[PDB]
Amino acid sequence: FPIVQVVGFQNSGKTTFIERILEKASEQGLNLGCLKHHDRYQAAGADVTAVEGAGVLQLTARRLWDLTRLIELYQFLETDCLLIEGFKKAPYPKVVILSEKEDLEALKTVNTIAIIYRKKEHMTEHQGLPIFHADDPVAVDLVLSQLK
Amino acid sequence: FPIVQVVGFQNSGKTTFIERILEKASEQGLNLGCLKHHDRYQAAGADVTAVEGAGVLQLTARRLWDLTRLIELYQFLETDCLLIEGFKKAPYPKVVILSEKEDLEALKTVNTIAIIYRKKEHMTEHQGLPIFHADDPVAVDLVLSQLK
Repeated sequence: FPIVQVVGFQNSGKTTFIERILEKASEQGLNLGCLKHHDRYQAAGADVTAVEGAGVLQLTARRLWDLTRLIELYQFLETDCLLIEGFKKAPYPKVVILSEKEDLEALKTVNTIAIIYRKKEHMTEHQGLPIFHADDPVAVDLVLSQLK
Repeated sequence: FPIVQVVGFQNSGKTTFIERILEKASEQGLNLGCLKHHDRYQAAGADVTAVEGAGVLQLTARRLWDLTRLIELYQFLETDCLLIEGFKKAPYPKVVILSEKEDLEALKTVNTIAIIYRKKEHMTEHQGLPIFHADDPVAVDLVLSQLK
């Protein structure tokens, strides 16, 4: 169940990056979920509430939640794969967006498969992975290839 | 996996009825779901998208959906039971809210366990089930007893 993550400080360009990937996955019939780490019936005390109509479900669910369980949820709704925007602490392969060379320090994490540096004044060769500009299409294509 | 439904025309008082039931289920530690029959990542083409944070998941999922499958979803998120507002065509026990005696005709369905008539000028003895006023607490308590 392939998983790629996108991690980065606020305002790095994560949503735009993710949008490009998702647009390109539709066109390829790739079946790909998306997960972002961040009222009456809900207010009267229900934990799990939803609306469904014309093939679209809108669900709010108070648990219990950690990443493993969110992934099982995605398996259960029968997606092929999963793009996650955040949970840097997770062990899944991940693309790191840097707004500045010194972002990489505080973004402490494993399984980093690429870096996107937003400024090209300071994209120092970093050992052991490839480096793109933010707008390079190869970087979106690198993500899809890992998603299959 | 106990299930009760609430069915009725628009403006019968269904939400209010449901609210009373849900409020009373919180106080009893009853673990009860709620289901009502009726954007960037979603727009770029993803079918299954979500946000999670501080133990609350907000999920939008384009399928495929019918009632059986929505129920399995509820089993999977580990609720004890389920209140549904609508799907009159389903076979689950159901409470019918009438705004007028002639509502019952067009509300064609099975497994009706109670009727709430909103007007008391015309609540004719109807064979084979009990009859309440809209504000009667026994009617909310009747639903909870079937939910367990």
